[PDB]
Amino acid sequence: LKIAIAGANGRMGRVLVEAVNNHPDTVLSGALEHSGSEALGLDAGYAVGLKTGIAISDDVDAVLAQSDVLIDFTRPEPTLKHLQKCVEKQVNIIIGTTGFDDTGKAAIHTAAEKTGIVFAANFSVGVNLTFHILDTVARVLNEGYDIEIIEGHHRHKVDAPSGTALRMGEVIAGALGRDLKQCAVYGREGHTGPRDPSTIGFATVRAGDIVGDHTALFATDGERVEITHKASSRMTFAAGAVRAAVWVNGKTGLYDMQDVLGL
Amino acid sequence: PLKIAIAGANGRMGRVLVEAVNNHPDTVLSGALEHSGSEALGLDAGYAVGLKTGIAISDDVDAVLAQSDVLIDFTRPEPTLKHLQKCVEKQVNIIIGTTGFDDTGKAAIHTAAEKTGIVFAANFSVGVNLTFHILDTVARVLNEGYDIEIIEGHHRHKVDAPSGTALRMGEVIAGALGRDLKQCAVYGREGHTGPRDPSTIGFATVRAGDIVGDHTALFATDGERVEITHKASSRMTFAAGAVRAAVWVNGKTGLYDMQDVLGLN
Amino acid sequence: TPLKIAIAGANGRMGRVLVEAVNNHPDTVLSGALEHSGSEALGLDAGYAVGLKTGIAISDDVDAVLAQSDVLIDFTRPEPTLKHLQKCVEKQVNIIIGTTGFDDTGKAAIHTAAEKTGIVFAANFSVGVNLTFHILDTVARVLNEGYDIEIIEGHHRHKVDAPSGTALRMGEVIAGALGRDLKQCAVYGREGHTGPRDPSTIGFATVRAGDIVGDHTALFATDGERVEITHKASSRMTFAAGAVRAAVWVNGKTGLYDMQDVLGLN
Amino acid sequence: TPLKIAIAGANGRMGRVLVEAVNNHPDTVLSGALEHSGSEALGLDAGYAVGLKTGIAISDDVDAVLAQSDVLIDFTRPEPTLKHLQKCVEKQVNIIIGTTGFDDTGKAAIHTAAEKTGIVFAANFSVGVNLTFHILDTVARVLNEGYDIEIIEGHHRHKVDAPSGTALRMGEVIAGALGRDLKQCAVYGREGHTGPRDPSTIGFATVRAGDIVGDHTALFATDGERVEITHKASSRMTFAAGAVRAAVWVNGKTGLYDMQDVLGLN
Repeated sequence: LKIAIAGANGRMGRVLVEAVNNHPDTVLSGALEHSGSEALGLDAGYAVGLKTGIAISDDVDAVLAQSDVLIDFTRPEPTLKHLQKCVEKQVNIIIGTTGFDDTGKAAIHTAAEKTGIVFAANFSVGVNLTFHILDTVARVLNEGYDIEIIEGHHRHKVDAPSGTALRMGEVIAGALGRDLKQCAVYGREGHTGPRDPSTIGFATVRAGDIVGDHTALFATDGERVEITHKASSRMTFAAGAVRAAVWVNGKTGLYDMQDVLGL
Repeated sequence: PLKIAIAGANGRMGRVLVEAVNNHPDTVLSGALEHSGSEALGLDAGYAVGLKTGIAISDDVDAVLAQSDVLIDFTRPEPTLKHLQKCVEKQVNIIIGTTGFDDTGKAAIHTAAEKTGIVFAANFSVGVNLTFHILDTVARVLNEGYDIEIIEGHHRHKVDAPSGTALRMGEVIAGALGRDLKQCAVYGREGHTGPRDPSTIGFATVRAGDIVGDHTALFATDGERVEITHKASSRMTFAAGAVRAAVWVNGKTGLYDMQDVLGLN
Repeated sequence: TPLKIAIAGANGRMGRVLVEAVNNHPDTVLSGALEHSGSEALGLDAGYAVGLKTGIAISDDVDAVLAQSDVLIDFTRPEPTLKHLQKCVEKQVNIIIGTTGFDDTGKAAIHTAAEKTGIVFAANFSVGVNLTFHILDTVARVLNEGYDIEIIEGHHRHKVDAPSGTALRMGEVIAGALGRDLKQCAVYGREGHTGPRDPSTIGFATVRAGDIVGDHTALFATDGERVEITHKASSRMTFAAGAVRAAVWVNGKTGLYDMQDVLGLN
Repeated sequence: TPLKIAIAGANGRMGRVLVEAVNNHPDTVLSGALEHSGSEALGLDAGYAVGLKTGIAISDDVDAVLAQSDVLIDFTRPEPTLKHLQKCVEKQVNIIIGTTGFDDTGKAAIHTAAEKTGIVFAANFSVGVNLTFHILDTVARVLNEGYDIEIIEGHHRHKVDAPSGTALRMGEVIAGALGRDLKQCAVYGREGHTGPRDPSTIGFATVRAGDIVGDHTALFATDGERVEITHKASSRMTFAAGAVRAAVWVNGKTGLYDMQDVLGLN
């Protein structure tokens, strides 16, 4: 199966090149980038230490006609432009880009009538499984358990808490009939007093080169239940994106990552 | 508010059950049994736990069960089977946390369950029973290319390795992946082991200090790790589950277990 | 031959664990069990609620009990402790002070009493927490360039202050070793666009949940590795066992000491 | 001002991280990049894959790297390193030797070469692992009565030997401090009725899974608490950062040293 990778020289895109090689039902077809990046006219797998056999291109027109699926983990605005050409050639698209416009969301809904799209904020199999299970854990442990979300990332991370940590909070709040904006706590200083049963606490660590560590804690008199996900590199997201690409065998419509996983 | 009797009220596990009944909003302590010739007969049930329950520690099974909706029993098989017959007689429900019944004893509980409501379970922790359920889901989703390890920690006095819990976790994961536990389990690694076989379910056991019971199921692949963890802080884990089972079964007939109590059917 | 130990506040939560700690230690025996007069527990055996037959009755007679004792262990309040301290000086008995919240006048009275008796006065009696403070000094000095420092901490829901006295003291040891000021460089939570982390920052992440006795971790992180120094308390026995060890240690000594002296880390 | 550092085997996995380590240190500068005789990447920029512009073409000519360099870092095999050492001694240059598993003749060759030049020869280059070994000595001596010792270790699925060289070395430091023999008191697994654990046992729990670089924890446990000392490796940068630090440290020394000397732990 022929897969194209957008932003092929960027940090995420190089891992996607390795992910296509690792997966058997897949082989590498395209490699797009920005018009003007030094990337152009080099082997896609040269960064990772393979012989890709394909040149990094800046031809959205040419490349999409050969490839069956496109994967995009780039900046949001070029993605809508990439989406438009992908509709035309009857080609599937996996959208990894997050932090997206409200009018932009409607463009993907409309584009889903023409071809198959898997739209998700996080592409890890483990993180998506964690979201599902937190729903079950929250419902069973719904009286007398204190909920905390502990999270660790590298020193360069700008936003706290992560999109993942907040999404974990939304699943737990939604299952317990709470509002996250009303009952979240992001830090503790001084006499925080007795903890309110309704609170969902967020403890955030920013240090070193941590890829992304997330734990959801449920605590009561007698026990603690912890659901933890730990990312070792960006390969976690790439492996899930390639799996989502395999999953769309000509399918049409919009899918969450929960659909590929069967949840 | 539901009236609860505690068997073995002066024992370590009975004292935690007195606190568990107090802590729960829907329950109140109505009786506290101990054997005849206990040094604690006549004393308030909460004497060593800072509570004035207003209930004297008794050996009168007849009088105490007449004032009670549910009996919670973590004692021994012979006294439990004796309590079970008086529970059938009075129409009291019974939470059986006692272990080591034979096949005759188990049959007696099955027969008694036609007349009254029973929750009979090997483990009463809410979190451990929930963990068993989730591992089934986690194993099926992560069934290709994830290495499975069960890490476990207990106090120095623990005789069996791995724990009943750790082995039961292994059985749920093996059963979901179509593997056989006897043939693919590994309990240690020493020397030149070689590369790990994908099919192996490894067990790492820690025996140290005063650890009540720490269990983790690890799923690892290239790129990530998923850990499902349970940590027990004291005996309150089992008491709080038993009190929840008492609330659940009130006014029912039949035999149930923790899977029924937590709605995981 | 055995060391004779008296326990103040013997019916309180801390006093009950100290009765077990004195029993557990091979070369100590319980000699007395004090409580205030009009306690509900006067007359009863010291071990009544912990399953022991110690053979000593819970008393309110400070004079009579200290006459039969080598050491007193006191985790009560400052006014009763200062009253006990005066009787300890009079009867030539050592004292282990686990009590907090003294005045400067109370603190001066402990210094003066230490000319005449042996005293171990410490904020924390855990062996492992006191050891942790010491090694963080070494770890901070070696890992002084390019390591981000975070202090992660977890306690039960009823705990009032964040971060704990322990967590802040960990921060003070690390800041002191790196020539930083904790008031200037601490961060207690993160929300929104925090930006990139400043190299000087000492971050504090605090968890409040369930019945956690006290979990503390000091994290040192850089490109390539992570070093974690962690202490986990399972119960109050951590403090009791250290206090009993301080009692054994100070026997036959005079002067003022702390846990650093008991553990040989000075 | 900055120190001139040369890198051997710059296209190999370890050398790529070393190029990034040389940049990331503020007062070190890349001077050269040596490679084996007749490599497939001569002529290309040294930081060609590691993402920065070194301005240096990859060479396989010993001469350029030996000259106009203050220090050489070598993580190759026994054969090339002894040949590099001969040229390094001749040109008055320091060397950081990161190769492991020397021959007995090769170890003697390093000893006499250290009479003319500065050498840092060490089995592990991680700052955190070497610091862990030091601290375990202190922790074991303080926690020598009534604490159960366990060593928990986790590595990737491809790791052949259990436990790791690091895990066993941790065990040797703890055993040596407690006057125990590791061969006599180690336990590597538990199955069946293990019974109530012997106080003298040092247990080893080994995890083999996924892509774990190397996680090591030393646990000390008693009634009431737990002390954990943990080291976690994120990548090969762990070793590279220590090698560059060793290079800075040997900035005008002559002789044989190891990481204990670099970190001031004597």
